[PDB]
Amino acid sequence: NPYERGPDPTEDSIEAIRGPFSVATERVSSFASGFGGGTIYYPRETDEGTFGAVAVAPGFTASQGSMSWYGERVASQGFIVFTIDTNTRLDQPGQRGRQLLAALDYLVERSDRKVRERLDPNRLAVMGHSMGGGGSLEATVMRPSLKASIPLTPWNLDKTWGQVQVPTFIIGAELDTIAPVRTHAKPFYESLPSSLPKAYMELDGATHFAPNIPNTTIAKYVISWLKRFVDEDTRYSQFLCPNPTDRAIEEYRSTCPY
Repeated sequence: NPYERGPDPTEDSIEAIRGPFSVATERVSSFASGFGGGTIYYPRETDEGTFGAVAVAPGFTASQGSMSWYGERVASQGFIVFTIDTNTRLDQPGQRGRQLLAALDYLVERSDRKVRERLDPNRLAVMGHSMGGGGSLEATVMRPSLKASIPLTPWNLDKTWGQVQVPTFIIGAELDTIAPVRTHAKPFYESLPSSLPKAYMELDGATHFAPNIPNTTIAKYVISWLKRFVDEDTRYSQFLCPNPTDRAIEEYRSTCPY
């Protein structure tokens, strides 16, 4: 597999705060007109080849909604990670879908050579929080060529996602009152085709902003999902299938084995 990067993984390596790659950053004032800016995190080491990328959207203007902590922690595992600033307000999940794709298109078409020369533009993913998570779903319908989608405590009034063709990992928060798993995350998950590689992980005792605080249970499976699908890296299948049983997990659902 020519997309494999980094040492063979372990339970410890996917839980690591700091992965095997060193990380540099590129600040972007505006990645698309009207859509605001963000921070690009990327692996510095180039001897293993280029990397896939994930755009990461918030769902609030409040600092509580920041997605910054995903940046170094995921990039250091071998990804270009574009965290989208909270400043620009978006009130619809579809807009978040468009914003996610605009951030990816910046990486592919407009980025500085330090980023462009490290990027495989064929291997892109989306991830987002709240309406940004609804946006992750939206983006996969807008662009079926995406390799992976991770809706975090997602919010969307549209409950049907049977046309999604992108491997999708939904993370829910048991006690969430803003995007309750009963009416958002779980219906979204169950509507995804049984033929799609998909998973649902619910965090025991967690509330809506759980994804905005460093969380090892979130990180280890976000990393594993991106590895398995952005890099086609079956070294990471072991962590995804059969269903994880981490103590922090209230429930896990999947279409394992993939």
